[PDB]
Amino acid sequence: NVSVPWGATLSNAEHQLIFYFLVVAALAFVAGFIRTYITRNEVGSRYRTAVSARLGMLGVALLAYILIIVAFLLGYDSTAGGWVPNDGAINIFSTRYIEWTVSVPLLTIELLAVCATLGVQARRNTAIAVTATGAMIFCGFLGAIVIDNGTNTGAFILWAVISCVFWVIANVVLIRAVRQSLPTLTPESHTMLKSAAIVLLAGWVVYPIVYFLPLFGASGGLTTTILITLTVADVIVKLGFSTQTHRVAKLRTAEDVRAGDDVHPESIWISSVKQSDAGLPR
Amino acid sequence: NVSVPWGATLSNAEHQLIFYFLVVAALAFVAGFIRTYITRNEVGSRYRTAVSARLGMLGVALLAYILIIVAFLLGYDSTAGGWVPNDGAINIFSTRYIEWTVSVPLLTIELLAVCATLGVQARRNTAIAVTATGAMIFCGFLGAIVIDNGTNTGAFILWAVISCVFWVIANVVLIRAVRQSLPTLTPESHTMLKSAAIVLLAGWVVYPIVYFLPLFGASGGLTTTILITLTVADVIVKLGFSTQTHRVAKLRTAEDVRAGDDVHPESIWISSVKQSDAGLPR
Amino acid sequence: NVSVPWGATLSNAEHQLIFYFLVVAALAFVAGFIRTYITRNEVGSRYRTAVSARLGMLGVALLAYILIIVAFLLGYDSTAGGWVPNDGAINIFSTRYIEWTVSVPLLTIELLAVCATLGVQARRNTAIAVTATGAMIFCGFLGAIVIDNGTNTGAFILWAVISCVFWVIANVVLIRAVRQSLPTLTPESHTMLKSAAIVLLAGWVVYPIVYFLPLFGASGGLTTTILITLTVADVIVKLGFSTQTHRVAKLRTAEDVRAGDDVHPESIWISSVKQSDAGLPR
Amino acid sequence: NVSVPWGATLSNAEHQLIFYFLVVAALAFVAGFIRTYITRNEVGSRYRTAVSARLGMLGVALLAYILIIVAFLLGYDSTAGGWVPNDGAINIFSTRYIEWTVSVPLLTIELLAVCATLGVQARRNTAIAVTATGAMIFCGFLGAIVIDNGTNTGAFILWAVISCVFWVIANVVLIRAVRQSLPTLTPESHTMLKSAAIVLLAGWVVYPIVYFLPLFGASGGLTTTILITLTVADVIVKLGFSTQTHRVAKLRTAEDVRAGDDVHPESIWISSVKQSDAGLPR
Amino acid sequence: NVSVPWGATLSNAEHQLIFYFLVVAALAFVAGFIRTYITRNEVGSRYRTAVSARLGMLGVALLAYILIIVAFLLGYDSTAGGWVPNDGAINIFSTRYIEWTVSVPLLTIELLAVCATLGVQARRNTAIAVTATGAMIFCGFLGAIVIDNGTNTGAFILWAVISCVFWVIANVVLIRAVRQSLPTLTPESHTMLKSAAIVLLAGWVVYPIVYFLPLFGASGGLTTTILITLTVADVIVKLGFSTQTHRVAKLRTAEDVRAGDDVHPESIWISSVKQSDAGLPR
Ligand SMILES: *C\C=C(C)/C=C/C=C(C)/C=C/C1=C(C)CCCC1(C)C
Ligand SMILES: *C\C=C(C)/C=C/C=C(C)/C=C/C1=C(C)CCCC1(C)C
Ligand SMILES: *C\C=C(C)/C=C/C=C(C)/C=C/C1=C(C)CCCC1(C)C
Ligand SMILES: *C\C=C(C)/C=C/C=C(C)/C=C/C1=C(C)CCCC1(C)C
Ligand SMILES: *C\C=C(C)/C=C/C=C(C)/C=C/C1=C(C)CCCC1(C)C
Repeated sequence: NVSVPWGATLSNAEHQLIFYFLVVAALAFVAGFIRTYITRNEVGSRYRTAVSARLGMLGVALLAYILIIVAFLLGYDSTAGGWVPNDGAINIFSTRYIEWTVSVPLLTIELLAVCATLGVQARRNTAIAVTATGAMIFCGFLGAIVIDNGTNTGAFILWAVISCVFWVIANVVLIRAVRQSLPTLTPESHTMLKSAAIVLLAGWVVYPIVYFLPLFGASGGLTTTILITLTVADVIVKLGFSTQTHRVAKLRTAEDVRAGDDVHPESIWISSVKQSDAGLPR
Repeated sequence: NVSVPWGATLSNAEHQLIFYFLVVAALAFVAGFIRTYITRNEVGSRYRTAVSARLGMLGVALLAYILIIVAFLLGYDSTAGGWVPNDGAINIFSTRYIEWTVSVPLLTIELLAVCATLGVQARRNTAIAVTATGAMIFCGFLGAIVIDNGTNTGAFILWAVISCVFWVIANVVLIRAVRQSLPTLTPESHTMLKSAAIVLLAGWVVYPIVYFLPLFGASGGLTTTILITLTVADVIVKLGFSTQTHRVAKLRTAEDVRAGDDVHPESIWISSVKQSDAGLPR
Repeated sequence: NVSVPWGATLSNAEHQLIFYFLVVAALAFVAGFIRTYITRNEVGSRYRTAVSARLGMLGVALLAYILIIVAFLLGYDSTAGGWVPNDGAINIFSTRYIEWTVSVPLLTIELLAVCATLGVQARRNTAIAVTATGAMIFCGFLGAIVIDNGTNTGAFILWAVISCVFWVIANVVLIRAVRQSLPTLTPESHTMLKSAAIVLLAGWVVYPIVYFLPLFGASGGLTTTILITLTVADVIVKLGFSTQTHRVAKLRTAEDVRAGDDVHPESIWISSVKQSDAGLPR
Repeated sequence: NVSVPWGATLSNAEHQLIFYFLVVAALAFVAGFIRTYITRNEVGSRYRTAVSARLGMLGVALLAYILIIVAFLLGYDSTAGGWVPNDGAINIFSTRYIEWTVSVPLLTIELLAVCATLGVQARRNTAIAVTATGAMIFCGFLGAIVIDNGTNTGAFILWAVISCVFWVIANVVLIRAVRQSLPTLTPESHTMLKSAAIVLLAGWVVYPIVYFLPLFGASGGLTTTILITLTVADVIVKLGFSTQTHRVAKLRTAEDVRAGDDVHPESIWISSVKQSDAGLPR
Repeated sequence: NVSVPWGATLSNAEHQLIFYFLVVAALAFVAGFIRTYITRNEVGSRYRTAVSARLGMLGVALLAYILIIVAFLLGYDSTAGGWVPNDGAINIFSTRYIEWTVSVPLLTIELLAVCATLGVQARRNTAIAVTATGAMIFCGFLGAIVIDNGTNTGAFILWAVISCVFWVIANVVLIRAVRQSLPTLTPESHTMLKSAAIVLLAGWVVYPIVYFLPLFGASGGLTTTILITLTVADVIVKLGFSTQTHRVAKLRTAEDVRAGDDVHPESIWISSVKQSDAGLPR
């Protein structure tokens, strides 16, 4: 059966670890937001979407993680028997689905931004991906939170299945876009995009796995394993992979500048190598 | 007869779904605000008003949606019989009228900003539209919230009628402005404006319809349908259509640059096609 | 006698209307703040003071209106007999005097910024105006709030009289500055300043009138009329007239650019007419 | 004996006046912060420290004054016998010492920034001044707040004496720096610095005087006089004198530009006279 | 044996001093954040990482210190017997470990940013350092907070030992990077980096020492000594040493500009000496 994670009483260790990771995440996102803002003009206007998506995703994550922290502080009470969940502990689990609903479509927008697609294909791509990913999150939220208060095993499973269909649709769309890109890019750029895609699409699998952990039992330790693992995953994907597309966009900006297709006000540096020189509109 | 939406007790599913959409909206607006800010200089000084209106509308929406979220958390209490409305549940419904009062006039300002009107006509247009739209919202607020606490069917209806007159005035003004524009623009620009207008003016109809749903009865289902539908509509219109005028303004900037009427510091890209090159004041 | 406004019990309609206007104001100011910030570089460095004053005034208004909203939510308690003022309701009335104390001197700074005055006269002007206006607000605050808790009719009147002397001093100073300007400006600029002054100085009269309403009796109606009217006045003067000086400053920037006295990085547009072209320091 | 200021019960007038000045200060600082930010690029990179110090000081003041306002609202309760101090009223007095601890060293940094000192002397100057001033504040905090809860007359006095030694050290350092500057500046610049120093160093005396007013007795009148006087002093020194160094820095920037030692992207204006023209790096 | 710091009752002096330092820190960080932001463009794009890391670290510190202040206000209750720790007092100690978890890896990123390393070595360096330092903090958090609620002496010690291994790894990595840099830099730059490294790595020792103070007993004195000393250390290292790398980055920018390897829009000043002139992309 499904044993909802927010039913469990947390040990002190457990409650302490959760607060640590939750706040470390929020602070890492603040740092990431600052970095992304300070470096927004390393990218040409042609790829500004990549930058905006990413800065958006980091802002969203930062706010969502503030809510999660509030929900956590207002969701358990120390009672000699550790910390006992109140009726707002479900909101620690809900807010995360909230956050993914915005953030994951932003990720698709970012990745498509640095691909080589034009016109209808590019608008079709962005429509299907943003749709399929928000649907994928919402189906999850249905199974895990909304129907029967999380407790209906058949709902819980069936909605995860539906969710997995939207997950395959999103991937196919993205994977195809990245692989219609690669023929038109330069070796260095081809490589960079291929690698960014993989990094950006591979760690999605974590989420579905964590989703099904409520099936193996209910414990404060299982709850801590769920909340922590999701927090780490979010930091790795949103923060850790926040520079993959930035490097792609920078190396693309620089190639345009070297081809005389554009100019850029400052030199561009990637891995401490100069990619392009500063130049003025001539 | 009118059954006010804030009278109904919400199931857990219902209360969970509402919080989801409300917060997803707030987070989508934060993302939108960041995008609009990061891309404010893609537009020439001639059309900066379009940008400011839009960035204003997104900032307003973001704050309004924070209030709505507060009002929601402070408006229902879990009581075994789901969530029971308290005396601040009306403020969940009131805050939205508040938000439209600023946001809808901002929308009119934005659309007129990218039209081809000069002098008195342009000042008359903006005066009538900003007036007619704020009046339209306020009449709504009267019928639905203020008179008799929402419960007077004849008020509720009569004020919606008055509201619909201000709605026709606004449309006529706007529609005429857009159609005095189109003769002077270029094919590509003509098309773009025509389409932006339609997108921007068509989904207004949703609001009046939702307004009259408190007449079909009272339920937490119905209450939930109301709050969600309004949230989706807001996201579609404020966020979804936040780029229509931006593209119009960009393509207008670029045409000036190509005509030698202006210069722009960076190249302009629309749908991954280069519209204009960067240039310096010569 | 004086019947203090914060003594009255508010109907539900009344309490609803007040919250509407108060929050609509705050949101309008957020929009205004964003506009003013986004357009700060339409003005040359010579007139940057106008811009800073205005952006300051809008920031102040936005914060003050947040306080007023708090004070309102924490100042009346629903009790079957509508909303009954607690002992913090006075703070709804006090915060507004607070706000004017900063905002009105900012207005004088803004208007003098776009006048044609040099050296001692300009420093004397700004000193007398900023003094006379802050004094004018403080005398008001004395009569209405501080002495006898607002209830002393002779105080209430006598301090309003004193306040009116500082009001005449401020006007004389300002009016003379604007009329020593006009001889040195261009027709187009002369006209623009004259008009901005009138708009900026005419709606001051509202405030003194509203000030003496507590003398015609006490009612929640009267209390509501007071709070709303002040809110509308603030929006009209701070937001509505936030572009008068901006246009003046823009047309002055542009005239310098056309005379070859300065350069400006971007073209300047006023009412959809181009005033000056972009240019580089030569 | 010392009668601590936070022991006194405040009349309604008194409590009203205090809240007025405290919030007027916070709002004035917001305005000042906005001005300083909007005008940060009127100064060359050579004197950017002056700007950063000042913008820092205004940000600090704004936050400190928000705390003081909180502390005030949470420090007295209306009890028929006016407002009666709780055991957090001391924090109204403590927060101010907190604020000076950052702000006064920032002031020294700002003033030294616009002086003509190089190498060791400049690093020695900044070290002694920042040290002596933070020490001066902390000694004050000891005598007034920490030892014996403020109530030890001999502590109170002895720590103020120590504090006055650090005050003389700071002045000597600063005064000497300003007077080793003046021989190397231009008449116009010499004059400007001399005047800025005097303005910046003269109103320090207020603070020590107010410090000893708890020795003349205890009253809500006296308590009110203390809190208001400190608030006015802060506004005069932090806000009122926030442009003295800015003018100094601007006139220094402009002189470099006129000497061909630097360039500046925009013209520089001081008192409505043009000081330097815009120019590009040649 | 370990006597947890959050067990002790604080005298009034003690509670007053702690609040002072905690808030002085937060305010110093706000000032630092403003400085770093205002001066972000003194550094070339090649070394922007240094700037972003530092601005990130200061933003993180500012938020962390706000939490610590909250935790403090909500962690002790005045009970005639001074201030008595409640059960959130542990969170005053926990939040600091939280803060170091982000901030210390940011410090390593900053220092490596201004070193002369390319390709794999630079990516290996940053990976090991960011890992080793976050591990070092987390091991600390285990021993001090999580296991046995802080009270297990053998845990407390053993985890500090493990922590010290990660501390040696981090240092070796960093020290080697800085000393593979120095052969390729200029005298002036070599010197500057060597000095920045020492300053940046030397005051790490404080933290481990303070960590083992809970072993010398329990007291409010000892508790106070701990919290203050950590606060001062943080201010010295995060704020005090926030300019070391900035100077390094500036002098490196300037050397590139003098070599004709880059251009920089503004002149660069270090210690009131001009390092490079402004220039345009040629
Ligand atoms: C914050 C960033 C990311 C990439 C979060 C991703 C979330 C998913 C990939 C969720 C997928 C789900 C599936 C496919 C099936 C079970 C329900 C889930 C929503 C967890
Ligand atoms: C937030 C964006 C938009 C466009 C909101 C629009 C609101 C309306 C178009 C409201 C119209 C009304 C009418 C015409 C009649 C009933 C009362 C309403 C206020 C709902
Ligand atoms: C927020 C903007 C404005 C211009 C507010 C203005 C306030 C006044 C002009 C107040 C004037 C007063 C007078 C002359 C006499 C009675 C007391 C008052 C303060 C209301
Ligand atoms: C916020 C700005 C300023 C300049 C505040 C200044 C504070 C002082 C100059 C304080 C001086 C003190 C002395 C010399 C002796 C008594 C203790 C004091 C801290 C009040
Ligand atoms: C906020 C800035 C800094 C540099 C903080 C540094 C923290 C450490 C160097 C901590 C080291 C530890 C060790 C090596 C052993 C005991 C556990 C500690 C985490 C305190």
